[PDB]
Amino acid sequence: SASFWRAIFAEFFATLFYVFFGLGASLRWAPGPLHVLQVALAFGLALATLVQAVGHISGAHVNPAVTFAFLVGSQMSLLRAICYVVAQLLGAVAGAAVLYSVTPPAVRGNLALNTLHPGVSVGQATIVEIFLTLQFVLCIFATYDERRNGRLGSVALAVGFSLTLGHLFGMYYTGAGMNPARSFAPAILTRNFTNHWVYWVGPVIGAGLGSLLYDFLLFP
Amino acid sequence: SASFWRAIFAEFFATLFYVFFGLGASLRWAPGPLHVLQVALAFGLALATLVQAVGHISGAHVNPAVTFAFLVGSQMSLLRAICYVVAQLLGAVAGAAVLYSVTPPAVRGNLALNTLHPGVSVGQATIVEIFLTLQFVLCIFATYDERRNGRLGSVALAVGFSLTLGHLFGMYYTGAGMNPARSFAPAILTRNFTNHWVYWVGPVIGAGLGSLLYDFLLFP
Amino acid sequence: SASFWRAIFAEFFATLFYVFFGLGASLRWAPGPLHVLQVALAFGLALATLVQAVGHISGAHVNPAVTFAFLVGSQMSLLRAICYVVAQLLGAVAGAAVLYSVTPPAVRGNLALNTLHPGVSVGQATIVEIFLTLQFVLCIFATYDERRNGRLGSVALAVGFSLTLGHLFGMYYTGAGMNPARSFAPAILTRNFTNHWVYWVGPVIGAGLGSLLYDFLLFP
Amino acid sequence: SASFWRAIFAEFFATLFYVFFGLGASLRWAPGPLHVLQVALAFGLALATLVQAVGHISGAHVNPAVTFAFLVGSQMSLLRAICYVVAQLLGAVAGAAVLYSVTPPAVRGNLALNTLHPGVSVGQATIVEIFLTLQFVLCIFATYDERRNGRLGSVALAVGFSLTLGHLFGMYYTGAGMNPARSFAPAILTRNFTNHWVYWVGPVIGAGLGSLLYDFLLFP
Amino acid sequence: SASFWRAIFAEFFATLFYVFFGLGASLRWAPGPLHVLQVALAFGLALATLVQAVGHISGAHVNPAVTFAFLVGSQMSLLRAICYVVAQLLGAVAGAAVLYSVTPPAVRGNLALNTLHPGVSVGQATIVEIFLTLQFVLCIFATYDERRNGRLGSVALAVGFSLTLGHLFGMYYTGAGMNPARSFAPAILTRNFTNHWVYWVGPVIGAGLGSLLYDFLLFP
Amino acid sequence: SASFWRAIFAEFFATLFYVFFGLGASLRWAPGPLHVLQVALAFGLALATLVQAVGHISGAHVNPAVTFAFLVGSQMSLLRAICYVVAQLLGAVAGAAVLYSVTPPAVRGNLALNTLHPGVSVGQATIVEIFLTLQFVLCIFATYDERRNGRLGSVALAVGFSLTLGHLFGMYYTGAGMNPARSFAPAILTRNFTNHWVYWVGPVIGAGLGSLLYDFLLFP
Amino acid sequence: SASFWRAIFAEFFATLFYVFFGLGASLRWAPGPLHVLQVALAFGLALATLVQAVGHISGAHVNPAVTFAFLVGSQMSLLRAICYVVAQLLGAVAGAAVLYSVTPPAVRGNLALNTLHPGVSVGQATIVEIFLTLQFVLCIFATYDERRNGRLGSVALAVGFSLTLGHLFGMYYTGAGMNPARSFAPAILTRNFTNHWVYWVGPVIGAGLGSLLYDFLLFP
Amino acid sequence: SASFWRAIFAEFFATLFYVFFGLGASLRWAPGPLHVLQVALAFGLALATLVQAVGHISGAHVNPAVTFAFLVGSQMSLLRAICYVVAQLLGAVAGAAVLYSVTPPAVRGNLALNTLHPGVSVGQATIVEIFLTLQFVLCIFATYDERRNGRLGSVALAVGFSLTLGHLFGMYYTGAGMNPARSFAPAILTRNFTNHWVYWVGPVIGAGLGSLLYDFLLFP
Ligand SMILES: CCCCCCCCCCCCC/C=C\[C@@H](O)[C@H](COP(=O)([O-])OCC[N+](C)(C)C)NC(=O)CCCCCCCCCCCCCCC
Ligand SMILES: CCCCCCCCCCCCC/C=C\[C@@H](O)[C@H](COP(=O)([O-])OCC[N+](C)(C)C)NC(=O)CCCCCCCCCCCCCCC
Ligand SMILES: CCCCCCCCCCCCC/C=C\[C@@H](O)[C@H](COP(=O)([O-])OCC[N+](C)(C)C)NC(=O)CCCCCCCCCCCCCCC
Ligand SMILES: CCCCCCCCCCCCC/C=C\[C@@H](O)[C@H](COP(=O)([O-])OCC[N+](C)(C)C)NC(=O)CCCCCCCCCCCCCCC
Ligand SMILES: CCCCCCCCCCCCC/C=C\[C@@H](O)[C@H](COP(=O)([O-])OCC[N+](C)(C)C)NC(=O)CCCCCCCCCCCCCCC
Ligand SMILES: CCCCCCCCCCCCC/C=C\[C@@H](O)[C@H](COP(=O)([O-])OCC[N+](C)(C)C)NC(=O)CCCCCCCCCCCCCCC
Repeated sequence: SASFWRAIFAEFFATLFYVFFGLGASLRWAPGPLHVLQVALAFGLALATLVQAVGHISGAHVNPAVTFAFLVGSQMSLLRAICYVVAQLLGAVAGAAVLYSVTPPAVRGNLALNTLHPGVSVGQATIVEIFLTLQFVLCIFATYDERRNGRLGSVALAVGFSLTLGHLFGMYYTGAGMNPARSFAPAILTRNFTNHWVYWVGPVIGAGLGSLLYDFLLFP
Repeated sequence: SASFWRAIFAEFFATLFYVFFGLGASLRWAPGPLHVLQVALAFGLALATLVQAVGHISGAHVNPAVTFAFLVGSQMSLLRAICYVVAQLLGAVAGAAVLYSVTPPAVRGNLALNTLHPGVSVGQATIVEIFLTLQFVLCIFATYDERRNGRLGSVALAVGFSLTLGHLFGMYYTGAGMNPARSFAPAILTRNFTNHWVYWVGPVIGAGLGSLLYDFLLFP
Repeated sequence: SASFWRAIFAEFFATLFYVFFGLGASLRWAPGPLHVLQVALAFGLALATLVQAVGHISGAHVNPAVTFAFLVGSQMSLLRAICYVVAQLLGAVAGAAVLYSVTPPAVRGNLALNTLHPGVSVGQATIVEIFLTLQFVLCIFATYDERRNGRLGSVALAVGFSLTLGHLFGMYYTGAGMNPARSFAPAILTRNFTNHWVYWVGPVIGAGLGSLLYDFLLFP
Repeated sequence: SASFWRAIFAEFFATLFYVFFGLGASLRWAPGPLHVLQVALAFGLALATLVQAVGHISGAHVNPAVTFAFLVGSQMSLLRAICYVVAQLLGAVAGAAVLYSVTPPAVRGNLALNTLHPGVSVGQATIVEIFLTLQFVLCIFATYDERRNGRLGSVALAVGFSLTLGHLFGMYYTGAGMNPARSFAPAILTRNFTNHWVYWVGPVIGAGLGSLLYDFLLFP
Repeated sequence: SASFWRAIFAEFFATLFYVFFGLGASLRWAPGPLHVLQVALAFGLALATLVQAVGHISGAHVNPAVTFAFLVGSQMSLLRAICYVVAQLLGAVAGAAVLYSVTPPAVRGNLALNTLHPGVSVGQATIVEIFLTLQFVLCIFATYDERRNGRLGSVALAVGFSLTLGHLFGMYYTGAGMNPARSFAPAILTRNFTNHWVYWVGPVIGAGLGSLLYDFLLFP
Repeated sequence: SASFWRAIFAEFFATLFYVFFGLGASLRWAPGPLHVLQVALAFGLALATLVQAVGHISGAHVNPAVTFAFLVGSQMSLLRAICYVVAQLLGAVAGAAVLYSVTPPAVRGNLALNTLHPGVSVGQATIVEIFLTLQFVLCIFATYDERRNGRLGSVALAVGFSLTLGHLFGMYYTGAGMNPARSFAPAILTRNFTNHWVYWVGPVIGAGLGSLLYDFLLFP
Repeated sequence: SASFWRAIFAEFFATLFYVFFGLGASLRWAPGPLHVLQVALAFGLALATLVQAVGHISGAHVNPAVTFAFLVGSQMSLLRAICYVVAQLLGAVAGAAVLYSVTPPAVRGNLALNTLHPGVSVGQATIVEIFLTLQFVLCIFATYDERRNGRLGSVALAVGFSLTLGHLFGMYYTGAGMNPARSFAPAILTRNFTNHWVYWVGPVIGAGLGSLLYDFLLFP
Repeated sequence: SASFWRAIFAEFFATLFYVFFGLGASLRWAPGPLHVLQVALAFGLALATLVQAVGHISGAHVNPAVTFAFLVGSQMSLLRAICYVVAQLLGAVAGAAVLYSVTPPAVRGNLALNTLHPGVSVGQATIVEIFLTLQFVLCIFATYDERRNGRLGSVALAVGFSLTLGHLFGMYYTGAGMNPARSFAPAILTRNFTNHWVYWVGPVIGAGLGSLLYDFLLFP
């Protein structure tokens, strides 16, 4: 099972770097010009380079929702799916842990914790997180799919830009927590789980809907 | 006709998400730093991920002008063209409806309504909207074309960047309403159709000119 | 000679739109947040969509320097090279003319005229314009080249990003006038040719050096 | 050995332009809106166009760490590795020298010198520089690798975006000196080597770890 | 009645300049950095210089609410109060008329029309306008009062800063229309009276409450 | 005791408006350009107009620390001091209550709650709050003092600018909570008293030190 | 005539410093956040400190228009008026000359030359400059007037804030050239007198109207 | 000599707070929007509140140059002048020491050290520092002077605004180090005395020239 564990470490390392570079760029070094575009591209380019790296071996899910979507899409065994989520959660905490150690406390903040924007209820926040992950999973499933007569497009860049779009929209509502592991890492390290179920229920449903809309309403 | 209706739902869903993520990022959460670059990339990355998703099944037109261009380009029957526009219009309203329900009223604004900039007449606004959609259709037609000895380039990223360019230029004039469905959704939900014909006449002509310049003056 | 004139109109139209969307985004609608990144991507995405459109028929030079480089690179007859430059110059003026007609006079400014930054001498400005066009031509020649065992990369996106890089650097010095036609259009329409030779000598030399460094010091 | 020296000049020229356009965009023409996103894309698009140019002949390492990684990865002889580093260091100094000559002294500053952010110790700065170069080398090694059944993606754009990500994160800590040559050029020309070993130890270790994690823990 | 009419022209001219310089600075020449602080000081310094000019002859009310407050405070006859309001309304329209003639149409906008912010109901907007004018009248009444043993403070600067405070707070809600004449001028010249009663009911009540809280609960 | 209770209502109303206009301007309507200067002037101009209004009757303390300082300075009986603090606390809650009712929930946030900046310990935060209130009380005591041969200066403007200075410095550390009532109002209405003792211990000590440094080390 | 020449040197020195600190702050060190508020306060605080310095001896006119207004107001002999204008013009050139020598050429620009904004005709620019100087002279005449029963207000701060208001409004139109000497200094040192008569005709008329409106329609 | 030492402690404490609040606001918490206006008002309002506090007892010099000017102006004995400078220097170090202890190391930076801007030579920097302190001393001497028939103006606000003007202009050149004590405090605590003589020679000469221009060329 050498090819199995190498993918688990790939999911561990890539999620570590995804959270490290993702949360790190999200750290408010400045209350100055709008960080939304910078952070959105950071998460996107982070996912783009990691899919380009470990995408051929683990799929570069780096997201319990994404792993949940392939589990729903019947493209991964239950066991491997639990293995990825643990590796993603364990890696996300590690990435935010190293980030906590290298970042000065004045700019660590709440470690880029996904908090609900004022005026955004948990019901509205859940729907936003559903649609954020729905399009994201839809893009992943349509991009990772090998069934098409055409042959064009970069996989890592298309999926990363879908994540960038999710942050260009969702950062104002929920901080764009389209990744339960990315949401779990600052919560576990700051002892703040306020409305944290939104960042699990939302993306998981959005992953399931994106896994279902594609498999039976877009490409049977 | 299973392959027919699946494309209609694809045009419905993708236009829904195109307007949801497009108008949502356009919502002025802040009168702060310039949102033009953020919104332009949002619309572009929104169209990029949707072409990457439903582009193989419906073409990912998500634009009555774009559907009008292929109708002019004789690459789609009249019936299917009317089906797409209804699906696009119905989907755009739905996307802006969900956006209205998840966005707090303080940041909904006019729901990112395409309004004419002061000092920009309806004649100047129409021309801007023509050239915005002309290059956009030109890019789509040159990108969706299968007739070339070369084999390179990502389809979804080229078309999305053409839409981004249109917003990098047209947002100052007309809000860059290169999509009558994207323009119809906030107008129907805010009861504001001021100069709304500009966002239909403009893109439709620009679509026809782009469909004609390509088919008979660029690639006969 | 049907295939000949269709490329001339392609060079005319694309340069028209290159200047229209390029200069238009460069128009200072606001002295607010830094426009450099917005304008740099605008010119780049403008060139990217135009190469994606008319690149298969005229090469999408839209630049007398670029046409000069292929003339130096012996990949185009003298006659066709003069035809392109006239079409580029004539198209650039037309693009800036339409832009002048659709843009309100309060935001037309000097029509995005390439002016030398204070403290930047004409000798320093020439060198900057040389290096701006040198890398730009180097990217074009390496990208348009068909001689390589590998097969990857998007042509239109690589060349457009090279132009974006040139504006990310050169806009502070000379406004990044890496295109004599783009520099000629506002000069002819504003009656301001101050230091205008810099935007011809600079890019032409940079085009020749880029055409020479590639053909005899990079890929013989 | 004609194919050998042509790669050395390629590493010399490309590093010259990498530092010229990289440091030049990093020059604080304005203490205004956040330059991080602009500079990050500048370095990335600079590396993207140079890989697109001289990548087929020298690999477009333009980085002693990257050359060190391939030396560790056993994909380059020791001799050629020393040749590249000298060409990179010599080219970086030349690029910053020309930049010094064309940039007015008021905006040269410290020539974009990689300085440690306050509150960031040399130990934290080293780790940040390790992870910056680790993912960067990981992306390069996974992208330059010819061993995969799939066939998609643009090489120059994936590696440049990895460098952009490194600056989107590392510019706040160390200025994102993921290139000892890019760090050596302003240090040698400003007589300021404060904490300069961090920008050599950091990237070199990060290059070795990225060269090792890929070759024996990701793709044996 | 020479001393009477000279005060009427003073109220006419000063309100003309108050609206001219007030609305003019409020004109969105740029969607860039936050204009709230600039506009708030503009209205304040406008009122400060006008009180310094015509304050000794008409009181420099330049506000139907302020004139209403002194009418409530029994410090002005009914007739003179109607004379001021007509002079203020007539002057405000004239000031916005000259501003319309000297400002290019691209930056006139809606002529700085006091519009209700999204999510701010007419009931909330009325209360904000009450408190804006309440403190403003309180400051005016306490400053114009001659009954105190102390002798210090600049009258024109204290009242202008109270108006500045009202815009520092109220511009986000209602545009800080603490002056029915300032609100009437763009409404009458743009044919837009949407929620215009809020900018009359609000300030008038706030003027009456400020005239009552001072005369019988602060200084009997 | 008519002159007694009228001062209590003055302390109630002015603190209500101080918190209403103070917290309201502090409400993050935009994560855009730096709000520090806007908020600092808002609190200052708020205190300036209120001292200009109710300063002759209650002293316009609107701050339990300021009332504590005069209690320490032996210029106010214990009873009246407790009366003011209750009126200030009761008024502050009322001001933030009305602000909560008129402000949309999307821009209410945490109601401008004084939170400690990351990296600022409670010991450092206390000292900052001491020095913020120390200079503030020093300015108040030196300004309210009637013992000097000179006769110049505006009282309300000098004290308000001292509060502005405190926010120009202290907003980055503790949000500049130089007023326990201003700090108590959002805490009691948001159920968040995290580190709230810092905003009481800090200002009270700073008030006592400022009351002591002036009375026995500056003006005996 | 010792008291005469000391006022001439006062007008020479103060205008020198008015232009030095005024134009210097207007020098675009950064195309970043809006400089209008910074420059407006700079000119205002510059005039405020100079009136506080040399106002008791020369009146601190530092403006040919202001000197023209007192010449119209019959408060100064013709001879002394010509003496001031020469001293102001000579001093303004000297102030901009020293500024030229101490400011690096990269940030000197056009030496803060009053240029007409695009879309602002010379007729509209003249009217703006009239109203800018009209209120400014009105404030000066009402502030320098000794005929009033009241006794309050700071002279230097009221006049400086009137100049600040003029720049808060006029900088977008004409750069707020309310001072022909301030407009003459960069024009004579840059050899650029384009539309320079606007900055003489405008302020002089505005000075005459302000000198007439005050003397015969405001305070006979 | 009780009245003597109380002024020394006043100069010690006020300079401590002047540097504490002055340098603290100058600390770059954010590389965002332009801090020049914020810092300029901070130093000004800091000096304004301190003159309002300890101005009646020590003069609130808080500046070795200002103390040097009164020593030149023959308004203070040599001994008292040395006493003030030691108290100012000792107090400045203490203020920056407390600031160092309360500010997190990530935002301490170089403790707001007055460094020369690139392209500004030590000769140009000296002249700028001369004119910065010259007008500042001129304002102080004209404001502290008791010889005038008029009676108006606030002393503390006029002098603080003169310091604000000096920072509105001088911060771009030298950081506006118009106070050798303010310049000495971060230099002694950061071990960085690069070009530190400029911040002593400059202000001292500017103080002497301002002390001489006033006493013998403005008010004999
Ligand atoms: C909060 C709690 C967190 C707890 C975190 C604990 C993480 C522990 C992770 C343990 C993973 C252990 C994996 C070990 C072996 C597996 O690979 C598994 C064993 O197989 P088997 O049953 O012995 O044989 C069947 C395979 N084959 C090919 C021989 C037929 N699969 C493989 O063979 C693949 C081997 C891949 C080896 C990669 C080794 C990397 C070592 C890096 C060391 C770095 C040290 C750094 C110190 C500072
Ligand atoms: C400031 C001064 C500016 C002056 C600008 C003047 C621009 C004038 C441009 C004139 C170009 C004229 C091109 C005419 C024909 C050429 O294509 C040339 C002729 O060839 P030949 O010698 O007759 O035959 C040998 C070819 N073949 C295939 C038949 C063997 N080549 C071709 O055949 C290719 C034909 C492509 C035709 C494209 C027609 C587009 C028409 C669009 C009209 C739009 C009107 C809009 C009004 C508002
Ligand atoms: C939309 C409709 C808008 C209509 C706007 C119409 C505005 C018309 C304003 C008319 C105001 C007329 C005021 C006329 C005289 C009053 O001063 C009134 C008369 O008094 P009485 O009954 O004759 O005598 C009892 C006074 N006394 C001292 C003699 C005992 N009071 C005075 O005496 C005060 C006189 C102040 C005169 C100021 C004259 C300024 C003239 C400026 C002309 C500018 C022309 C510009 C052309 C381009
Ligand atoms: C969370 C719990 C919050 C509880 C908040 C409760 C706040 C209740 C405040 C009650 C204050 C009551 C003050 C009443 C009278 C005092 O002025 C006190 C009595 O004196 P005495 O012992 O009867 O006579 C000795 C005085 N003299 C001159 C006659 C010799 N002092 C005075 O005389 C001064 C009178 C000042 C009266 C101001 C009346 C304002 C009324 C405004 C009503 C607004 C209603 C709005 C409804 C929507
Ligand atoms: C582009 C061409 C620019 C040309 C610029 C030329 C500027 C030349 C300015 C010359 C002003 C000359 C002023 C000379 C004297 C006047 O004060 C005039 C003479 O009066 P009178 O007729 O001799 O006597 C009747 C007066 N009293 C009291 C004695 C009864 N009035 C006075 O008395 C007031 C005297 C005030 C003297 C101030 C002297 C400052 C000297 C500063 C020197 C600095 C040198 C720096 C070198 C680097
Ligand atoms: C890096 C090296 C830094 C060294 C810093 C050392 C700073 C030391 C400062 C010492 C100042 C000593 C001042 C002592 C007394 C003077 O006031 C001097 C003596 O006069 P004389 O010769 O005894 O009598 C002639 C006066 N009279 C009226 C009685 C006729 N003048 C006075 O009388 C004015 C007295 C004012 C006293 C203010 C006492 C404040 C004490 C605050 C203590 C705070 C402790 C905090 C601990 C944490």
